[PDB]
Amino acid sequence: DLQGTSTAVYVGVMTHDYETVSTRDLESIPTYSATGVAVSVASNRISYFFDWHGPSMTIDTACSSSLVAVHLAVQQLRTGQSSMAIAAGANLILGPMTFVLESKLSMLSPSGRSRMW
Amino acid sequence: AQSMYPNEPIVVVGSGCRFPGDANTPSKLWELLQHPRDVQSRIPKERFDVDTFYHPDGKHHGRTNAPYAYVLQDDLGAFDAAFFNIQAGEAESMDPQHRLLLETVYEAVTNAGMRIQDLQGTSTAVYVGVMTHDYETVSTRDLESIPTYSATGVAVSVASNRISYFFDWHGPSMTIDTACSSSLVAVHLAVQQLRTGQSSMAIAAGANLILGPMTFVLESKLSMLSPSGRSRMWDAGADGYARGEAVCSVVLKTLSQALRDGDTIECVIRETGVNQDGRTTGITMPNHSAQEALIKATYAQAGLDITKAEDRCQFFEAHGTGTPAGDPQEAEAIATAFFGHERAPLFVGSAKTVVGHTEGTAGLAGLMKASFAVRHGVIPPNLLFDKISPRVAPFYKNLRIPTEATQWPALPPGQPRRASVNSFGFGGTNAHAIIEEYMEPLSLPLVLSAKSQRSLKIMMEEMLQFLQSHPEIHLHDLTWSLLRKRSVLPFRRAIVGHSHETIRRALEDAIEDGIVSSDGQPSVLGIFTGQGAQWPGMLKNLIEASPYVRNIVRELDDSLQSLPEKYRPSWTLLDQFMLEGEASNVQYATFSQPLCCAVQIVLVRLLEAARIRFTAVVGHSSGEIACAFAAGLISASLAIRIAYLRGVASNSPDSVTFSGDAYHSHHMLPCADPYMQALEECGSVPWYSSVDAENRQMAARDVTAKYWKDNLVSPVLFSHAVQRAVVTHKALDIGIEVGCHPALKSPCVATIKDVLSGVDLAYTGCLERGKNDLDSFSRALAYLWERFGASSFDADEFMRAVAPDRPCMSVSKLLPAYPWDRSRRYWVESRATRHHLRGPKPHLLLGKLSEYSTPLSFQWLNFVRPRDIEWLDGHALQGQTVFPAAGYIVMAMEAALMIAGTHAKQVKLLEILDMSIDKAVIFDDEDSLVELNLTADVSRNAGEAGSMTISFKIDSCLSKEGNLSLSAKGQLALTIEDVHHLPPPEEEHPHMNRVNINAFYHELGLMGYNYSKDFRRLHNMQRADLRASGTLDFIPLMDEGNGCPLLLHPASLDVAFQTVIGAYSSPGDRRLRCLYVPTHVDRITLVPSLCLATAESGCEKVAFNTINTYD
Amino acid sequence: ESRATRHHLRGPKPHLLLGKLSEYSTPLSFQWLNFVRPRDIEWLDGHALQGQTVFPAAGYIVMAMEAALMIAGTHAKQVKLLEILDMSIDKAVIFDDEDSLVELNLTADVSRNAGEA
Repeated sequence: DLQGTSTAVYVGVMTHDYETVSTRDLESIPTYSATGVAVSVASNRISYFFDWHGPSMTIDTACSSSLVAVHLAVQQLRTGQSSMAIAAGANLILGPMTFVLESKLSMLSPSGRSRMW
Repeated sequence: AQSMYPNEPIVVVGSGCRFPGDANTPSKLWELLQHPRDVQSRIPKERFDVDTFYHPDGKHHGRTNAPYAYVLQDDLGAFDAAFFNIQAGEAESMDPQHRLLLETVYEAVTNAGMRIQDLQGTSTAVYVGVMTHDYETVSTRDLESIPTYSATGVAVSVASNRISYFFDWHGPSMTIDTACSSSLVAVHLAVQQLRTGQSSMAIAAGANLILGPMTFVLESKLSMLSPSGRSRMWDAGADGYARGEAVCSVVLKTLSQALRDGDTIECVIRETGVNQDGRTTGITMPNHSAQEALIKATYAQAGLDITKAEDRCQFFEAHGTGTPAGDPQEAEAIATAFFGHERAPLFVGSAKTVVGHTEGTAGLAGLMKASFAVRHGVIPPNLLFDKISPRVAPFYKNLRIPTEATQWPALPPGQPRRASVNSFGFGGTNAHAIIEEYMEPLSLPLVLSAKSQRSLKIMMEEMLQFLQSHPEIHLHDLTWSLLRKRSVLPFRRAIVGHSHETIRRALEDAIEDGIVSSDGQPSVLGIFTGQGAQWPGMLKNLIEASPYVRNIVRELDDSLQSLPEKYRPSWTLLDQFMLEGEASNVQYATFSQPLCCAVQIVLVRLLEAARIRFTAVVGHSSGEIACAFAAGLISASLAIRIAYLRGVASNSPDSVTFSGDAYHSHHMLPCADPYMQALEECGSVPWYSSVDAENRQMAARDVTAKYWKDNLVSPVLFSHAVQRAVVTHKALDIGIEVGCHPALKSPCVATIKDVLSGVDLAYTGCLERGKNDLDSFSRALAYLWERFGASSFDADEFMRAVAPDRPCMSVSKLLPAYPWDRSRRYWVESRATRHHLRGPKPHLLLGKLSEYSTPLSFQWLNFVRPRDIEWLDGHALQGQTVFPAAGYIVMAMEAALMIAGTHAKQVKLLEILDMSIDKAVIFDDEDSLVELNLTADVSRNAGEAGSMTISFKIDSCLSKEGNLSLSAKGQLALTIEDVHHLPPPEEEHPHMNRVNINAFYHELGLMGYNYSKDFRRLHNMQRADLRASGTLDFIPLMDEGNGCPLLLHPASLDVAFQTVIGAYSSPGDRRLRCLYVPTHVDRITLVPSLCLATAESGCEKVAFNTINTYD
Repeated sequence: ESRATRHHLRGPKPHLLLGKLSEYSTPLSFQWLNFVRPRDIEWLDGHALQGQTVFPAAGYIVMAMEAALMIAGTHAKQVKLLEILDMSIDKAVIFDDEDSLVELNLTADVSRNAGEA
């Protein structure tokens, strides 16, 4: 039903740990690494698999990335150019690059939990 | 109008560009685009030595086939961190993409004619399109040495978040990533945001920088990059795209918003549709049907009919990456959208041919190309287009690729030039934008500012050079743009000059001086010069130059005519003394009084026209009358009339001037009676009288003729009036001596300091002693601005009142961009990371030397697969392709060579000792990758003794899931020099049975040795008495990346090893009943000079002797 | 999981005075990578020469002995005796400030693995 339609995609990812992990050693990089780890492909490949023709943004506004993608999907749907919009987000802990980067600023919680307020 | 479209059209008010080929500004970018040059160049070593990663085979492991890119000539490490209040650590942490984005956004804001303060705290939006985060993978490749602020400096989202943070903006800050289309998709999002009205302004920016080979290797793995190094759009040479560096910032606003804000429009983004390719034949493969639908929907949403030529665009900035398959799809999509429903052709020009494929900002690069083309009405050419691609010819019937700066085609009247921008990112996210040109149906001080005094001096120098280059530009427009349409910064300096020559000389004087001010304050203290301070020829320049001053002079003439016939006319000094060149002396009361009064009236009227809020303190005589006018309750005509009629002091606590044998004495005591009597029949701002002390400082009793009489009879309490005004308004910002300055500067400022103990307020005089009136007024405005920013006065209103004809055009586009300090280079070249980006050539059989390799310890890292090493398929054992045991020896000898080169030594002799092959390397398939790590520690660097002992170990791992294991080890004893060694070969054995080489290799294959092609290479051999001798091919091997020959082709050394087997086993005798592989060598000794000489001389066919000692 | 990348993500504990063992380290060849700064090593401020904080010459010996321990553990061997021979300190390490990072790379090639002997 959605195959070939104008369904939109808006993916919010802050971390690309795989792209820095799989590509840390330039050797052994697989042939399709560019499209497999490129951030934009996060949404472009979703649309490609589902044959969708709506906008495919891989948003990155840090922690808000996914909600910003939700906002963009809302705008697209209100425009009426997309009968459907996938507001998605993704964050995975595949390498310590992000962990070291954030702990350098003490952003991460040493206790290991987000003790709200 | 052009704003009547179904969706409000977005307009590019400004742009900031850092494009390759010195295109560090929109003007240079346009000049390059319409006059393209071979911008592309070999990747600079400062970025990364691509020769360390180059290899003809794009699919080669850890290599890139594209050693060229359209790289920026700017040193991206340089950055004006002080400008953005960024610490050195954070600046080093910052991704150069983010830094250049900040610089380009500020450049566009300047070009848009918008001040940081004006946009500070507003809801301006940001949408940044970046595809590559090379810095984040480069600065973070070595987790050690990572700076503290690395997370926020390299995080992609910060690309936009930091722009907004620096500019204090509150609009959405998206760092889009749709691959090549990222920036154009960001433009679309900005368009949507602006159409929602939630953001008065939106920065649609993009950034792609070549800081590391990660992206290059990734893309070359798919052959996406162009090995030729250029994006040959729709050309038969289409073999990919050439990566380009670019950081583009485009300021976007609603057309109505821009017009009401009066920003210099570049082009109108009528509509920006975004679509994505479906399940195409591959993720990278674009879909022509999807792009055609995108174009059709974009045109429909703009109220434009695709079929109709009037609505259809004349130019189409295409993705045009030179991809072998993407370009035909794009051409088909364009042709079907604009044609196929059936005659001049439609022009299609891809910006990626000139500035290269800038990836994330490729969309914005094309957008800038289309914008400049539509604005200047010139279709820029495409540098790389020699012959139409055969796959593109079928869809090229109705399309033309311009190779020259072709002029825009014919247009219907009233139809703006229309161009299209298209950008396809791998994955298929296609962004299409429709752009249209906007139809467009006394000198202010030249103010310059910077965040650093050095930057301000560079600003002055660049402005002087620009003026020398652009003397034609109107001075009023330039000054107004620098005042209202330009940001104000803590370091300030304002120049004074009537005309371009005067402004240039004043710029030179300011540059010589170096005096610059440092770091909502419009209030001023109106100080009025009294009688006796007048200078010859006051207002002559203002009257002769400013028509507004001429109208004020007409008002003064009317006031003169208003005098009763008893005294009318007090001879018109306005036409008798206020003349340039003559400037006759004026001290007589009849002329000195009205002259000074008119001077002060004109000055205060001009200041009010500049929207300067006043707190008025009266002087004496003409000063008193002019101040009474400044209160806003007395008409100017009445004040000048009173001054004309009268024509016929405690300055400070420590300075007084009591006149006499004059005014305020018995001399004028009776003379003021007729003056008061005639004044009775002859005629909102805080105002403080000095004739009376705080009692008649009122808004109703100042009009009484008695007060006017007392003006000339009472001792003026100017000090007391100043005290009252300053103490009452403790928040006073500055005081201006309105009139013939200097008359009260020292006493008035001393009074201000005394009243406000130890507090010195700004002082200014708008008409200097015997100086040009224009220069004096401009200097007063300069003081006001340098002290209190743009809030000091409103230049727009001043130009509205002064010289209404030719309203100032915002020429900030033409003004030079802010000169960034660039004194310090902010980068994170971790020495391991630097040795990764930089380093030695990727030596064959060894790969790239490890980042953590010393001159004493080395570890060459390689992932050998047989197909990459063309000759490695020959050495096959039991069918499996086995890395030759001689391969380890060749690798060790090459490691010895590289070690000697590191120490600058040259190896006269190369010995190996106690070598061992612990584990043979087995290649499952020609594409299988086996890691080889040749560690080498020089245990004894004795170049003083002419020797070098090196312990080497070739570690191997047959699979990524396996552990690293030893494959070979041993020692290398090198006899070296600071820049006959071997025994002569034994006399050939007398009797030797000829060996049938083909039969010999057949027998070996029967035993298990599947030697093939280059590894056979045994011209002849003859064996006897356990010995063998003959001729073997010393085939040369050279690494193209390293550009030098190797000591040994492992094929030749493995053939030499096969000589031992031949001596042991004759062909067809089956003595070699089991497959023997080398497992230990007591000593291999090679003379590198002779081997290199044989390899280069072409006499590869060499002789050999071997003794099968143990059998 | 490129074996170098795997040894980066995985691997031995980050031994003090040595850092993390290099991704390309064999049971026969080792290269411990570290970026020593005095404040991270609480005790390193003590050894100051001419005012400058200098990495102790005994620090290199301790690092070498710990490298020997890790090598023996890699081969599962336990060191009954630990000898150093012909050691040399070619260049002293000078720390400009307690936050200054100085890279230390302890390469170690076991020239003779004679556990049989």
